[PDB]
Amino acid sequence: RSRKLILFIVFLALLLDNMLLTVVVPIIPSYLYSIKHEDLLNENVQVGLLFASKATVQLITNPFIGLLTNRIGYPIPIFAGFCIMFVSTIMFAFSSSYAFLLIARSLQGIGSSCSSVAGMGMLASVYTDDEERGNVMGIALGGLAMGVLVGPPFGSVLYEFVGKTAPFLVLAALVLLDGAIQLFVLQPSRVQPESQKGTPLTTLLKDPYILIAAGSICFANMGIAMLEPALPIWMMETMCSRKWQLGVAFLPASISYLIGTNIFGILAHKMGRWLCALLGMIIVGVSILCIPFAKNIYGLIAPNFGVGFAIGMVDSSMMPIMGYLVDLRHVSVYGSVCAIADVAFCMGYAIGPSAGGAIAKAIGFPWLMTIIGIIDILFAPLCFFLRSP
Ligand SMILES: COC(=O)[C@H]1[C@H]2C[C@@H]3c4[nH]c5cc(OC)ccc5c4CCN3C[C@H]2C[C@@H](OC(=O)c2cc(OC)c(OC)c(OC)c2)[C@@H]1OC
Repeated sequence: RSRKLILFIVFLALLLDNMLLTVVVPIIPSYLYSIKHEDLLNENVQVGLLFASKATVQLITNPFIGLLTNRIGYPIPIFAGFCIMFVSTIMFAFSSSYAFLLIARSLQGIGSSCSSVAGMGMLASVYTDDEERGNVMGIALGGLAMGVLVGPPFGSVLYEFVGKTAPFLVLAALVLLDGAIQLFVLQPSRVQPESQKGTPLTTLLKDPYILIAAGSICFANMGIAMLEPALPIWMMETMCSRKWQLGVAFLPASISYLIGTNIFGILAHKMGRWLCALLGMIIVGVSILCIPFAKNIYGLIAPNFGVGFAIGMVDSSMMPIMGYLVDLRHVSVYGSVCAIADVAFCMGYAIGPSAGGAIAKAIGFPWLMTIIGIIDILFAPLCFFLRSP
């Protein structure tokens, strides 16, 4: 009856959430191109809306699930989001209709948000010690980040080796194992009238100082959000990739993310968070500019590594400064940093792929990548105001 067990269930829950969020990336455009082979960019823009559907649904849903966890209890909605995730797995596996894909992703968003809120809530509640709670949240988020490293090569290899249905089924089997673990971990379900601070996050979002860092993360991951759906079609077109290099194309970004965060989480505190974020944004800009420069799959290993490393740079700079500013000049509560980070990520993935597809409909991929480079460069100086809050 170890608490580390519940840590394991929540860890694998959000890890599986990201893994399923990510393995869907290099396969759906293949579906759409294959179906349409037997309105050329309408499929691309509807892919962009498909990717943005989860972000929009989660953004709308998060207050509702927060209130629901406040009112009815902690154990019920995690299992509800579990069942939702299982339905999403089955719809990705067996269903092949585009509208079915939109419904599956939109449904998936609710369960993903519900897990990402309520599991963190239990992880904080059971872990009474504040420092212990903080470091366990850190390791849970580290697994959350490592899930998107696991995802893409797994999905691409199982897409090419077996077919269109095998890897979603493997993810579904992982879902069932997770649910068995969750059910066996906790036999009873309690109402859990946990007490929480009444100060909301709308005041935190209203502050420009937090908003600058939130926007920094927003565009920093809007780069990768816009990078997600365009690359597969960009490799089917004028690139003649052999239908499997998608996973090995996205892998360097993830591995660079993990190595950069792991090697700068101890250094950004020493050297300075504001200039660290400044350099991170500059590196995002230059790598994003250089992604069009590559003309072969071998070439893309460098700029993807750069953008992943720089996104890790920005995250390592900006994750602790949220809590620092919140403790300095706002309500001293835990979990609001996670809430503001989540709303920033949802914002970015809401307008990332949608605007990416909208631009790609009439403007080519090179100008898209360059222009988001200009937004990155232009946003870089605004981080200087964060040096002395
Ligand atoms: C898409 O999936 C995501 O959206 C997550 C990742 C996004 C993003 C990403 N996508 C990729 C897709 C690729 O091929 C398609 C290749 C590389 C990447 C990378 C590298 C960079 N990155 C990692 C991922 C980062 C995740 O978020 C957090 O790890 C996080 C961390 C925190 O502290 C560290 C938080 O605060 C305590 C927090 O609040 C909830 C969230 C993020 O949200 C869940």
